[PDB]
Amino acid sequence: YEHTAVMPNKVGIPYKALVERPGYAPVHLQIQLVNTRIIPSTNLEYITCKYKTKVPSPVVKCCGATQCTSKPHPDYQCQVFTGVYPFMWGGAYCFCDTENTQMSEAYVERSEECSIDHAKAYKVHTGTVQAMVNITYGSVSWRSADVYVNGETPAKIGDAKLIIGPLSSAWSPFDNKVVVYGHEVYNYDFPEYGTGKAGSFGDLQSRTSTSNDLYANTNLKLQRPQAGIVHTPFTQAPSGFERWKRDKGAPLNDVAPFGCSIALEPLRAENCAVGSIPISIDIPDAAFTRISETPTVSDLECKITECTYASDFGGIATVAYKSSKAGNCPIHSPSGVAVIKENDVTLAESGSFTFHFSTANIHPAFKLQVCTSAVTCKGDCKPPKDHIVDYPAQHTESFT
Amino acid sequence: YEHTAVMPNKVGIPYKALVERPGYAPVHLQIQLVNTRIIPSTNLEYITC
Repeated sequence: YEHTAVMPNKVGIPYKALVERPGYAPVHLQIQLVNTRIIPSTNLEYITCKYKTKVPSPVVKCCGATQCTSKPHPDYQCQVFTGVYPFMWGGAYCFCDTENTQMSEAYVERSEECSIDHAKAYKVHTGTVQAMVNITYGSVSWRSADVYVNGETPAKIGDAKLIIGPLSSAWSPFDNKVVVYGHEVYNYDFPEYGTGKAGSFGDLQSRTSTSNDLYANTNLKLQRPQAGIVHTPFTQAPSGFERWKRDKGAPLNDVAPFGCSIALEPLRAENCAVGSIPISIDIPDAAFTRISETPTVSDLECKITECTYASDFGGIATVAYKSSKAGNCPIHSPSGVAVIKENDVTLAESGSFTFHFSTANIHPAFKLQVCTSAVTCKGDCKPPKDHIVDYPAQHTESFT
Repeated sequence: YEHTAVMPNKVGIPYKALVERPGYAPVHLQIQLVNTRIIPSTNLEYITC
């Protein structure tokens, strides 16, 4: 009875399949893939952020030169300068007039915002998708368990053992190269660590926040201070993190395909509705009811009464139930034409009980399996009027 | 279900149409045009006496 089932990847709607175990009473499913969070394999390549030209205070030798050296600070720009007369609080102070030397030095450093407000590149591989699958199973009526997709993983949470996927729809909405910012995720071809052109994205490129080493192509060019005054002309491109916040591109949670949402959290891409998942469950046999205890319902009749050719469960149909015992009777349309809101219907001794459903074909000729009794609920449906609210329960469009 | 209906202009009698909304139970109308007062556009030109 290990109920294999191909199953559409779509998040917010149950998939009430039916266990046709030969010998005992069938049992309905209710498989709602409440989430499709993905979490691909990734690598933190480098944080970037806007620089801060945290200038070390220049040297001023008063009569003669002060040769600079290339200190190992990131992008340590330093250039000796002569021909000053530095006004500092008493007019000038160095008594020479051309031998007055000024050595300006400036290096690039991570902002304090780099720790917290920072873009973040990644080389993104495929990884392994997940889900908090609820099944309000059978008469168990509950399990809300986190699972995987790889087609040999069980998750014995509740009582049922369930194996999912691998899904066929391998579209990772993440590209190979991704930039990430706070919550807005950008599938951007970041240039690389160690290379980013100044002004362009990644002018600062630190491996992480702690990493004292980095790559700072900022085109930081010191110029001589003017007219014998102490200061430090640092001529520099404002960061490619400054832009990339107001001349950027749009976020993947606003431009992705096939229906995904995003988080700066394990780097999941939630709820990506695409393709199918070959899902298979091993039910606990204890949860089964033996066949000789559920009422046999045959010699019945089914008919629509007001079929709504729609998404919400507007389709209805009375069923002239013709039972033997009285009790519950799980139901399902093995044809995917009709999706039913009721998993189970209570029965007195051969009464009648309408259920709700939804279809996509004008003439819904769908079988209905009322606990081992098939029936065609043939009829005709009506279009609605009022179509602006969230996503459907029908999801069965085909040739009609 | 915005129930369009051509409807005879006649005052003192209801017009009990029926709402055939696909999906829910229909509902009857009872439209009685109790009055057809007109009030055209006019102009006081002159009193006489």
